[PDB]
Amino acid sequence: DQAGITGTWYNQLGSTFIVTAGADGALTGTYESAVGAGANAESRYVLTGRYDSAPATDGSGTALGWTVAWKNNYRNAHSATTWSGQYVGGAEARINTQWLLTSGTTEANAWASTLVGHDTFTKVKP
Amino acid sequence: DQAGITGTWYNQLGSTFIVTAGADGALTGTYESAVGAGANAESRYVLTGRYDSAPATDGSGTALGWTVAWKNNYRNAHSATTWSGQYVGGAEARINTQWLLTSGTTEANAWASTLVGHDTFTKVKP
Amino acid sequence: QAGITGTWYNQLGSTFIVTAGADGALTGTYESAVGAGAESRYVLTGRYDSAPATDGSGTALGWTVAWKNNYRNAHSATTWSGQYVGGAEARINTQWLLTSGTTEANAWASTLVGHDTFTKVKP
Amino acid sequence: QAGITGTWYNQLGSTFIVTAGADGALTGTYESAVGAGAESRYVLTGRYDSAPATDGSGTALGWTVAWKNNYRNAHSATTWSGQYVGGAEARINTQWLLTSGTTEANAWASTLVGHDTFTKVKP
Repeated sequence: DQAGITGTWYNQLGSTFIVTAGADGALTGTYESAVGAGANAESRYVLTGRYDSAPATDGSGTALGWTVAWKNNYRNAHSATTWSGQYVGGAEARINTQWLLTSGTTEANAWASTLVGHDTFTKVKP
Repeated sequence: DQAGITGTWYNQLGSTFIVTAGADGALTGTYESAVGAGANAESRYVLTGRYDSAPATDGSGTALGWTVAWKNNYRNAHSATTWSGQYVGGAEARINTQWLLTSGTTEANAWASTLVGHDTFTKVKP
Repeated sequence: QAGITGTWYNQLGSTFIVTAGADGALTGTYESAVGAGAESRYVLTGRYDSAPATDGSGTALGWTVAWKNNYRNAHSATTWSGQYVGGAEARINTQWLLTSGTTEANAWASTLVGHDTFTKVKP
Repeated sequence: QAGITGTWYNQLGSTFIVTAGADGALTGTYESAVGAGAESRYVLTGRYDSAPATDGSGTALGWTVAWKNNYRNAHSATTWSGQYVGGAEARINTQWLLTSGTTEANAWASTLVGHDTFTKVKP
């Protein structure tokens, strides 16, 4: 699935996920959020993650995850999102994810530090 | 916080989180889970993530996240966990996280693909 | 309340039959299309915001099912938290937590998380 | 049921007053120590497994609060999903989803997630 995961993906918000899958299980690329703090290189951030480079052959998806820390040369949202999900190959390839967005907070506000949601990615430029 | 995040951390399950924080916001290291599939290099896995390299100075934590794909040279659990959280410095430094563990599944079992939980890390070998 | 009350189906074909009370109560039954196994129906109770914002905001709500009835017991409970969005096709968009009773040693793995979207359109 | 019924406090100093019914109902009131703002108390309803495993497993349960009372409205709802663990110090360990009513454009950011542990020990 190295070839299948590698490429340019869009989620239902119109965010752009540009990723390279390495033979070793590495995910490297850039994430551009259509939404969030400060809503173009201004909106583009480094991501890293991992994927299962030897998935099951029973038609199971390929487990994968990645992180973005919302700091770049222009902007710092003092937060980080992780996406945890699976790649499903085939004619209309998709990545289905759930995510956790954690903000840096004081101890007093730590209860409210984390948003949760779900993003589905496809290769169709929306 | 590069120096503060860098090191060997243990969570409440006795898992071992060995991480290097890079000046650029990179997290690199190894994760050894005390629990899970197959429960020592057998139990040790590659992680990568990101952290906010320029946090707020208002006593806020430092947002960070990382991914493990549960494949190594010995074992493949066809799953991936992401931890999303914040580093809190001081005399008893801690990383507070929530996590998403996604398994590769068939489309029919995808509803049950993802576990959620919370891990707190400190530098105290338990 | 008129909007929320009724028969809803999610993307799995599960059936959510709810009555919204005037003062914020949700009551009814949930039949899951998936998971462990009248005998497939479970009691639900919940709460909703009976006075939502009037700025086109959704209506916040949530409910619980414990997966025990007189025939089956999955020793687990699901809570759905989400919002009702009125319109052409009314929708309830939810995230959910499914916690199983576990030993302390297995409690790290006690809780599944997902997301369900409900519409009144029969599968 | 005897174990679950009573006054619980979480790590934030929030107060959870619950009655466990014989047939799986949770009813009561929740006062949050944190967040938007009798006037600080909110209705809760939920469900619990009234016939848990006897293998030292916890008891699965869940409940909802919609953050509306006669004095305040935060246009939001929290659901807690978790398990009751009996013993020397009984504990309810939970994860929670807090969904706010939003516009469709802000619905990506509608839902906070966290974890609360409750004991009967007064803060």
